[PDB]
Amino acid sequence: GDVEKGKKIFVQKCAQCHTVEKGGKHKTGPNLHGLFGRKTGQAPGFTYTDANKNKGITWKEETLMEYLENPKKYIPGTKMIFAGIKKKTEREDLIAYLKKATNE
Ligand code: HEC
Repeated sequence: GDVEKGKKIFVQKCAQCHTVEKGGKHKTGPNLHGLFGRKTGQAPGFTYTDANKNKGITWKEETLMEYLENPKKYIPGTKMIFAGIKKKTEREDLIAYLKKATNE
């Protein structure tokens, strides 16, 4: 749960299409503020695939751990183009960082 290595993974691997700050803007991928604790496909103003919208699960560490590994497998037909973070640590790191930054 190194929030400090998580941030690197985020910038190196998510920042292209995503913003985590409040008031932050939708890029290719939506803004992730208020992520934790909300259903999938909830960011306002963004245009979700119907999959991402109907997944209907709640984001929190458990569902993230699972999604980051093969997003396409977690939400088949998701417009997000991203293979997944294979190693568990990275995924905990990156989850540590999002729990933090999408809530601050
Ligand atoms: C651009 C090519 C992306 C990269 C790199 C990452 N994500 Fe993304 N993300 C992208 C899109 C276009 C979408 C919506 C896709 C759809 O089918 O609707 C998403 C969605 C997410 C979500 C969904 C959450 C929700 O509100 O439903 C999450 C939690 C998410 N993305 C996180 C995430 C992380 C942590 C990434 C880095 C490893 C990452 N994404 C990469 C576009 C792109």
